[PDB]
Amino acid sequence: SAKALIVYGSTTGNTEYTAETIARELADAGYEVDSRDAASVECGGLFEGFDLVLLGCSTWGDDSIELQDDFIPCFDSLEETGAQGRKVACFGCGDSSWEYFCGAVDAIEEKLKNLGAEIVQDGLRIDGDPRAARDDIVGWAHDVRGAI
Ligand SMILES: Cc1cc2nc3c(=O)[nH]c(=O)nc-3n(C[C@H](O)[C@H](O)[C@H](O)COP(=O)(O)O)c2cc1C
Repeated sequence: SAKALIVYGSTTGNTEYTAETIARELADAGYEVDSRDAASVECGGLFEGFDLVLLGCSTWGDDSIELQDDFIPCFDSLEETGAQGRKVACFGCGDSSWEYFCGAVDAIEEKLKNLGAEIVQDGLRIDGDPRAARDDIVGWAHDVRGAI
């Protein structure tokens, strides 16, 4: 039960760094971690074979909440990923200047719940430079593991 998948959408590298930091925490704890940029993934059956799935996505949109571009395809086809009964947790980078702070996390969590996933922890929301939030990221990964 030690297979973890991380799929992230990141344009300026912040959610990518966050994914790398989570991946190391899980691997140190004994998980076999498969980290993938959402740009590279196929949506059909994406979660197959994984005991834990972590989804990272930054938030965009001129005057609406939009997901990072590379994440949109598998969000649109999230019902084909194998999320039913899957343990999942979400993370994302954003900027609290925006009212809908890390709103992509809300959109992904709400759809996952409809699709029957088990959300193992409330999503991690990072403001600004994620390197300045490293302790929060490591602690969240620790807490996700402890809620399995
Ligand atoms: C047009 C635009 C819209 C944005 N909208 C939001 C937003 O609604 N909520 C939020 O938290 N951050 C918003 N941001 C901030 C980005 O999510 C932030 O730059 C983040 O660090 C990017 O993460 P990434 O490098 O992983 O893509 C917006 C940024 C831009 C340029």
